[PDB]
Amino acid sequence: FSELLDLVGGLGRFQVLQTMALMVSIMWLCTQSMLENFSAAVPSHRCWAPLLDNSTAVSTSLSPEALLAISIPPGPNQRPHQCRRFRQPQWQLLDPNATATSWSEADTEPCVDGWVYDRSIFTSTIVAKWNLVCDSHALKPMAQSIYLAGILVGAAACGPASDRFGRRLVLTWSYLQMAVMGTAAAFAPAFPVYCLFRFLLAFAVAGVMMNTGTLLMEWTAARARPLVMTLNSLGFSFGHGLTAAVAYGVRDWTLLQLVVSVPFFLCFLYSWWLPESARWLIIKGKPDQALQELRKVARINGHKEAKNLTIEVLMSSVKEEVASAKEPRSVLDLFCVPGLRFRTCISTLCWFAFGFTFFGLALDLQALGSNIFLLQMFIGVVDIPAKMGALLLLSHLGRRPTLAASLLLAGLCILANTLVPHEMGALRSALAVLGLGGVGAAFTCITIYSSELFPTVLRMTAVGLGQMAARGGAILGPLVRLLGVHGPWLPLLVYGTVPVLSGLAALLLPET
Ligand SMILES: O=c1[nH]c(=O)c2[nH]c(=O)[nH]c2[nH]1
Repeated sequence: FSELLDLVGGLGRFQVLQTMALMVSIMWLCTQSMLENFSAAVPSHRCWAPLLDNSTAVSTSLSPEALLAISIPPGPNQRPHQCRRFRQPQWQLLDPNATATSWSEADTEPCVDGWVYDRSIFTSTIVAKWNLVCDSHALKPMAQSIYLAGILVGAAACGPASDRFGRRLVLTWSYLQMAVMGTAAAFAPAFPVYCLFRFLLAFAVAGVMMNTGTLLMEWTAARARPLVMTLNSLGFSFGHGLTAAVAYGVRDWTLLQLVVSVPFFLCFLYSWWLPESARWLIIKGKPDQALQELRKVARINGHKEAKNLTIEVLMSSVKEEVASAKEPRSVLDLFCVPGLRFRTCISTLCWFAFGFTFFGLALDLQALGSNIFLLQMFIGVVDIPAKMGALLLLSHLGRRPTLAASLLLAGLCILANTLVPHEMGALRSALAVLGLGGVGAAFTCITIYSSELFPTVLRMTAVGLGQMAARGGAILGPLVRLLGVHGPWLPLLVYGTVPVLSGLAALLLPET
């Protein structure tokens, strides 16, 4: 096919504009995923109580700090209890001499009158709106898990739709669906509907993710394909900083979710403008339109060959592939052929390690550091140079030497969080971010690597399987964090255990 791109211009204006346009959409799409750190942030909270919150209460010289000890028992974390209150005011507890036995456990009651939340950092969050705390606390990681399962099912549905209707035609409606479903999620009346809308949003997120990359590859000459895919990957790195900026600017979740969703109505329009994938139209029985798309791109690049491209030349120049790639085949065919079976096994373990380790740690930054906005931004700041170095190593050594080394180093950095002492907070945050950056370098490496390992028709299906495995690990992520009832030691050890072994296994994969 590349002989035709050589007539159309393999790296001209059109590829520049296409890369820019898709990079922007990928940035906003990344904000859509990372938003959970800010839309669903858990403000500190306590039970409503008369002496603290009754506006009709008789005034006294007692400070709020004293009334709080009079009204809320001490929690096991040595802070005011977040799920209990005193049945009757403990005036006796005002003195410092009071024993722990002064108030009986039977004097405590749950938040009968509801919770009160800290408004200082965020004006509103879903946790504050639907009381996803105490007995309901599990619902937040359930929301994240449902979002990731939505991505998984969307990856399952994208491939067939992409091949049946075209790359750009699926991408366009994925943009529209993201816009509409995010706008609706911003206004959901109750938690079940919010989860429903987030799920239907992730369903389209998956299609955008896959189609943008596939359509970048299918229009770019091979000599610069890795560079373009690296830029498409850096879209997410910049999306991290964009998320930090918007979350700093918009402290209300109902407004933040709307703001990060509206841009996709604009992305819709430019998705309409773009051309459908020429190779797809050529192989899928529509050269008559592939010629029109080709000469559209030629006009944009300014080539004279618009006078040369003709249907007979088009049919002649792709004879080999048109004569052989006539068969659609099921997903399980990736596992039926002996060679593709092993390629898929190793690539799937690599994708699983990426998705597991990254999405386990990237969505709970409130535990990793004292400033969630800055810590969110630092993920992009560290991911940029990691992915550029990944590109350089992938070019000057190869795909195989880069993948294994990146995963091993990221695994080591992840594990180090369990060996540095708890009190050295800054170093722990630094190492966590470094591990995330190494996993990002492995993400870029494998994205390029596994797109080469599979044939023309099934490339999209192979990448979809990669997405599904990575999001299986991602779904296990929040549940691995629900395992945190035994303390943070277990989740971090779990996250660190996988990537090192996945890297050691990666070395068996053939170079491409
Ligand atoms: O390197 C990545 N960083 C991300 O923040 C992100 N988000 C996502 O869905 N895929 C990726 N990949």
